[PDB]
Amino acid sequence: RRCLRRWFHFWGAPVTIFMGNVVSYLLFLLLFSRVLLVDFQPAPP
Amino acid sequence: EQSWIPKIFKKKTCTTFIVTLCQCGRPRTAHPAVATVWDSDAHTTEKPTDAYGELDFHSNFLRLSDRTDPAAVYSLVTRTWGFRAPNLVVSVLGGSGGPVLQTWLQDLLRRGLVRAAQSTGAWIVTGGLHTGIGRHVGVAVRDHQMASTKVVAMGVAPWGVVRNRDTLINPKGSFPARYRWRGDPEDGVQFPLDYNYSAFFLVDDGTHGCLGGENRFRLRLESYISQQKTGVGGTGIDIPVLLLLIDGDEKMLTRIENATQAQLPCLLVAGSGGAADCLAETLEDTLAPGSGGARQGEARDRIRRFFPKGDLEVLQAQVERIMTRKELLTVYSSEDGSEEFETIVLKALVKACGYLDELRLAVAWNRVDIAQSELFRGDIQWRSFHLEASLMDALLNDRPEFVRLLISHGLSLGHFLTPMRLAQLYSAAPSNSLIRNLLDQAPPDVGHVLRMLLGKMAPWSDLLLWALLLNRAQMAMYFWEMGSNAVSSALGACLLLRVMARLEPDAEEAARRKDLAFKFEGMGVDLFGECYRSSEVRAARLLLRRCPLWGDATCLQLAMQADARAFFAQDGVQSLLTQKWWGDMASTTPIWALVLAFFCPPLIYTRLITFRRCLRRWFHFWGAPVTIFMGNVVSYLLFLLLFSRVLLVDFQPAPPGSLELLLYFWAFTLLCEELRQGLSGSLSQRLRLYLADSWNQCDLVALTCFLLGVGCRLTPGLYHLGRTVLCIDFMVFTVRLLHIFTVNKQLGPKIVIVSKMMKDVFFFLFFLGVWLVAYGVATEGLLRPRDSDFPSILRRVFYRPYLQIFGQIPQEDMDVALMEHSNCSSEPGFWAHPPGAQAGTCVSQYANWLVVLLLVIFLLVANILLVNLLIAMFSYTFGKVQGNSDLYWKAQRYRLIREFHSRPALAPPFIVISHLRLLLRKEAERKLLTWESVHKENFLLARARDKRESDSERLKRTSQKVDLALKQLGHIREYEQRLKVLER
Amino acid sequence: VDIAQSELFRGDIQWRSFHLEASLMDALLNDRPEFVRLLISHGLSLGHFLTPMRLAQLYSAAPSNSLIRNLLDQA
Amino acid sequence: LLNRAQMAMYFWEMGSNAVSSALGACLLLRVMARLEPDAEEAARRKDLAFKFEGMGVDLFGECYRSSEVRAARLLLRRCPL
Amino acid sequence: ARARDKRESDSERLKRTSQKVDLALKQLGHIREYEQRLKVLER
Repeated sequence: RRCLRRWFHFWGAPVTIFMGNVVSYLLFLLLFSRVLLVDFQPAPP
Repeated sequence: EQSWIPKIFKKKTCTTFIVTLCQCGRPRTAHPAVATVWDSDAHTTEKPTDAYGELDFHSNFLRLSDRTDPAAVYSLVTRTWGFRAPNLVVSVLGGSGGPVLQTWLQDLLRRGLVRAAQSTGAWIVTGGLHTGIGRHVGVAVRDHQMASTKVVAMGVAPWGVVRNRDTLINPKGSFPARYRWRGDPEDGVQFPLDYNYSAFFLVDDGTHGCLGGENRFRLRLESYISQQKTGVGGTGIDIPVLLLLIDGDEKMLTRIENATQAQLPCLLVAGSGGAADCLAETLEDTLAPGSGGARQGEARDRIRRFFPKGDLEVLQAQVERIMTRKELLTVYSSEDGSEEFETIVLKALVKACGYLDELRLAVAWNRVDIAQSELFRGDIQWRSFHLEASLMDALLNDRPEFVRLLISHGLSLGHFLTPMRLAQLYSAAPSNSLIRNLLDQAPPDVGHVLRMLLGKMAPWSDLLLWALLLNRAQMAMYFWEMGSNAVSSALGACLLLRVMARLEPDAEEAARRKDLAFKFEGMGVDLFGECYRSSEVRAARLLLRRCPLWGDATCLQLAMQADARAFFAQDGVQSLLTQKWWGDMASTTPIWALVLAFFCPPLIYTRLITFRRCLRRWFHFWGAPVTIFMGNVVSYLLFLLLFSRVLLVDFQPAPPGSLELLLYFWAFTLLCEELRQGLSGSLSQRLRLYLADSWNQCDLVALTCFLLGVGCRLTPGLYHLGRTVLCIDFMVFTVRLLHIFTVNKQLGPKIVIVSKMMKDVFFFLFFLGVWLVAYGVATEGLLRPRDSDFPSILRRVFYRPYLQIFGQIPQEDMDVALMEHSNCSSEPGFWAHPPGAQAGTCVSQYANWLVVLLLVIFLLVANILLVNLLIAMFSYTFGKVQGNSDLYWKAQRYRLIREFHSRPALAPPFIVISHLRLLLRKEAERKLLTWESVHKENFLLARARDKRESDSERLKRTSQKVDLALKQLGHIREYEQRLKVLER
Repeated sequence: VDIAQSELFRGDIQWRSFHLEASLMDALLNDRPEFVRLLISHGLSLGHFLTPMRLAQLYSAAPSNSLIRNLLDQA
Repeated sequence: LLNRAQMAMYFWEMGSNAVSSALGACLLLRVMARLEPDAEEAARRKDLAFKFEGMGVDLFGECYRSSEVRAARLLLRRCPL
Repeated sequence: ARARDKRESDSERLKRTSQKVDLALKQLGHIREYEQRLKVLER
């Protein structure tokens, strides 16, 4: 399918993989910060 | 590439056979089962060829039948095989009995023939075999090529004589080919192909070996090639084809007779041997007396040629037929080995033709020296049409050396250039070219093309325009030197080349146009510099004058639109711009003097400012761009002061007072002035250009927030939001003071450099942002404050670490040793109470030595390492971009000065009056051109003299002179030795 | 090289295929870049010249304790 | 392999693959330079490698400016030799 | 192009001029010997 080929072309490009990883890493740091500052407690995780 | 070759070219097989051994040469047993006197047409059948391909010893080869149309062959060589069209074809005949030739003969081939063929880009068509004259030509080509530090030679050989025919046979095609020319057996039945030749034509006649089967095809090919025209279609002359004969035999006299019947010049080498000197002596007889001359030919045939066929009258009859067309025959005068081949060829060609002209032949080849000698011949008189026809050939074929020489020999360009002549020149656009496509979209109709490119903005001017469009760099160079307008033409050429460079589909071509544009821009700089230093006043009149030929626009307009930064960077242009900046007042007027006159209008009539007469002086002062700039600067500062007073004091929730209404009216006139600039600077296209500029974007933002803020303050519930927008709005308005002061020479370059520094700032922010997140979160996580409110967390993570860079370190908020210990929190651990309000109610004491350590590391990395790194990057960037930024501002200076010239003289607070007024609504020139032209010739002469006196040119001239000494010395040695032997 | 150039340029003298082949090895083994260029330009077929026996001799020219020689010995 | 700089120069000019050969020659010379016991010889191999790398730069630059598309196909193509 | 640039370089032209001058000197020396011998023989 031409639509499927275009879909894989966009998400298979190195730049979009780089952008996807950068966005994911920033979200990971935000989750890490939220857990450390607030969600961390002596209670079980 | 190989698909159509078997389709059009037909190989020939024996088919029916007549005899064991057939008369066709094939074995009688080795024949098809279907198989008086053997006939090539009757006894053979035609099948698609199976030997086409490229040889590797790369050289091309092909198998073709004798009865083949030469037109298909010529198209294959010129287009498919990539060989260039020949400017000359030398058909080197020759029997050359014995593997070794006379020393002068081999000298003539290597020094006279091959050198001439390489110089004129000619073709050499001999038998493509390692025997006879073919080997001697091949070694001559190889010997010259090695010593030259490539000649194109074609070989026409009969199939059935080539050694190792089988390895070449491949019906699909053999693009790589393996051949063996070092075969151990040595027999005269078959010969190998010569490795020096570039292309081969294995003519097939269904024979397993014979000589002379390719003569019919070879003669047809030479005759057809002589019918083609040299270069750019039919404009050029017919391709000259001549036959060179060395020695020979009885069969070769038949070849000469056939060539003359085909109207082909023949060049006979005197003293070569039999079948060549026989015709040379016959030509030497010329108008021999009738008595005692008839028997001379018969005796000469027996004397020169071999005894067989001498008694037979066919030889004498054939020679008699040869002399019937003796106008085509010339004899190579030995002249003790003249080796001056090209001149003898020219004499042979012009004599044979009896239209073709000697000058056209020189233009057809790339030999300027031949044309120089022909033109310098005082005895020969040249007609006007002789120069006119030759000049077109140089112009169409892009020969800059010839057109310069032809013009210098008293050629009237005015009568030469005609609309029919001009149409042919523009028809020379090569295939898919930018000019060709524009002409197709657009009689040449060139005027329509120029208007679309430039946008509405003398034979020499037309030729310069033609050369620029076709990207003939050297031709455009020559035409500019002979033009009347030069400074405007140089800038106009730059605009045309640069705008067409943006439209170039090929990146390689666009580089050439940009390269040529840089040359034209430089010469406009050098020429104006020479003109300026002689007379500043006359040079100024040159720039502001309107050149009617280009667009009736000044040179400054052309330079500004062509982005000629180098043209604006010279002192002459900058000094003129400063003079236009000050208007009628002198450029040396002190700034403080201008300020005093501005505040005191009566002072302008006194003598402190140097320039109805009183009314004219009044309008001169207030109409000058500098006073308009000063009036706008003073008005803008007053606007900011009024804006500040309204914001800080006069702003109230009550309906607007008198001062606020004045501010609204003041801002309204500012919007009108900004709108007026955008309108006059294609409504849709103008709006796109206006929004593109970054400075216009901030201006649009500034007025947008003002409209939003004013609306909010009038709404009863949005008073607080109204002030907040205006407070930010004042920031945008104050920033615009930088844009206003871009014109000033002291602050202009510096403001432009600041923009180039933004890349370094963004890197510092990214590095600082990463470090702030890492340190801020870790410190907050270790402290674990009990407030933990989201705004409070953000402040302690980003705001507090940020302020520590600038010396605000709250030790009492992060150090346990400073705060007091308390049991505030019920959660297990040890806690201390910070004294700060936003530091949190309590913080953990568990590992505060790490919190202190992190602060030490943070201060080192941020306050020292990061800040000092940015200083290093700022210093490096400032040094790099200093030169380019200065050039950019200098180019931009003219646009800013011109903009202030069109602005109303009234201040923005009073500009509503001017806006309302805007609504409801020679012999000296020729002398200036002559003065410009005189400086151009002096500038060009100095450039030529410097090149001639350059060390490289003296070395070149000494080398050539030494060559002439060597030729003279060698002649002396030969002459002295011969004379000494003769006198002994 | 000039002597070889004059000898090769002599049109009267005819050179056999093995005459060029034997000479070309001598230039190759003795590291004479000027000669091999000249010999190749005079219609020498490199395809027939290079043989595994011919190739073996070329690699045998590694000078005494050389890096290639030690690697060949280990191989 | 025998570090004949001028001979390796001539053979590269007559070869079919040139851009790949120039880079391949650089890899071979540099890797064998690391294995050289003599420091003087290792310098000569590194010197010859720099010459081959430059010509690969000059040759590709000439190829690129004529046709970017064809030059691109040259780099990503696999050289079997 | 590389070969042509080297050939047209100033150093190469100087080298070629030097060799050509040498060939002139050899030719000139032969002329002097030949002219003197012929003049003596013809006298």
